[PDB]
Amino acid sequence: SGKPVLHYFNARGRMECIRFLLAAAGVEFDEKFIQSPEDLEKLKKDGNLMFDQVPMVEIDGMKLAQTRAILNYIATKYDLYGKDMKERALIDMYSEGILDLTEMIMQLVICPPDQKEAKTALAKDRTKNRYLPAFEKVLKSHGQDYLVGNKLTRVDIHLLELLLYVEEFDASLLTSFPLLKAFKSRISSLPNVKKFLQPGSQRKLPMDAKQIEEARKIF
Amino acid sequence: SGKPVLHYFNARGRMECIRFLLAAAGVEFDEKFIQSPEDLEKLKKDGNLMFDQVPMVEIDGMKLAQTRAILNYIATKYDLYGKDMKERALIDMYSEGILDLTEMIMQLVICPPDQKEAKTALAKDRTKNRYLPAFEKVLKSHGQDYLVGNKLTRVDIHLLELLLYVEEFDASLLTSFPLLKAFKSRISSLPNVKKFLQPGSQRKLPMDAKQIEEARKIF
Ligand SMILES: N[C@@H](CCC(=O)N[C@@H](CS(=O)(=O)O)C(=O)NCC(=O)O)C(=O)O
Ligand SMILES: N[C@@H](CCC(=O)N[C@@H](CS(=O)(=O)O)C(=O)NCC(=O)O)C(=O)O
Repeated sequence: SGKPVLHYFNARGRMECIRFLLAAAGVEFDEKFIQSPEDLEKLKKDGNLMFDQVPMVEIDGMKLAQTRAILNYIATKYDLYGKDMKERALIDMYSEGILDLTEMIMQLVICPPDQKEAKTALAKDRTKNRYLPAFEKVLKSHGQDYLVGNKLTRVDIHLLELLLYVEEFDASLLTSFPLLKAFKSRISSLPNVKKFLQPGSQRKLPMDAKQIEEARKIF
Repeated sequence: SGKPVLHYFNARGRMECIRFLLAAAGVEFDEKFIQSPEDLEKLKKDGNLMFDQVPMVEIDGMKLAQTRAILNYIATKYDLYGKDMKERALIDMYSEGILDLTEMIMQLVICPPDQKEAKTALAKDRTKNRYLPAFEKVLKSHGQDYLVGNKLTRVDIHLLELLLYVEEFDASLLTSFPLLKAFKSRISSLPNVKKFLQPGSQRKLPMDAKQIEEARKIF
């Protein structure tokens, strides 16, 4: 089989979603954490990062970089990419909006302190008046347990991850989304997911303060 | 067949790549240009933008939003997405780095004037010391006319588009990349592409000044 090698900083960043996807597929993986600028330079020196950047996953003989390229690949091979040409349109259109808000939130602990409060208000607004209603809409439309195809797919995992971050951001934002709430429980309960959520796994912690400082050396 | 409907501002923005892809596939499309905040509000009011945003293409009965979702869909249906599960890894990993630099350049005519010169220097550096060598590497590795699978795919089109923007940015940056140069000629010469490049097509003009101002009302 071969255990994929993920290269990244000891942080969620962009690799987090990849970690989540792999674990959900029940595929064990090895990681090499970039801990020093040296590590990174050495990494680049090897000529294995197509654009001198990470994420980069060694898998099936490829040195696949680019978050979406990696995820996309993993999704197909582990049948987490739906049944056909239209389901993926849905999955695709559902994952990107999920990526959007994710970044939106990320920014919060990265922006000029002078403007945090305002960005946060926007993020909350967006979260509850744009994103959540959208996904909730999707669930309410078919009443089935999975977002697409009534079969587990990558967005289900992606949605879970986002919901977990929204819960870390402002938990009250999720209290008016029943099906989403229920969804979170369901997906979280999946054996693979549960294991990953259990402490002692490759899931990385949220950043800020402690992590903000460590970023101020390499990330 | 049905002619897809693309909703967007009268600008390249994020839809440009979609326009390029469609034309390359020889698929005619209709567009409804967002010309007034009203237009946009009305557009949103209809409840057809999953996240209240555009790009959004009506196609095959879907109101598909999300740039990458749309492109991805178009690529598969018009067989511009390679032969298999590994070629797309390549295509994927090649399109995103192409999207990266694109945005990088975009920023130039959007950043605080105080810092343009510096960002531009970085963009030029990146262009010629990171991106171009990468794609050039890909071409030099197999000597065939297409980047992947020796068959025309979406990245070929995406690469062309980027090269055209790099040519608009700083043409001298392309003079040390033979195969890229040749590639540009080849792809540009493709009947579908040529037509699109010919004036009087749906290809949008670059922004700034004239366009900067018009953005200051809606975009
Ligand atoms: N589009 C890339 C972005 C990757 C990226 O920006 N990588 C950064 C690090 S981080 O922002 O993700 O932390 C990097 O490797 N930068 C190092 C370099 O470019 O030399 C992706 O999604 O994979
Ligand atoms: N991730 C989306 C981004 C789309 C986006 O940001 N759309 C903006 C307009 S633009 O930045 O592309 O010009 C929008 O519709 N904003 C209106 C709104 O959000 O209400 C995509 O790639 O499709």
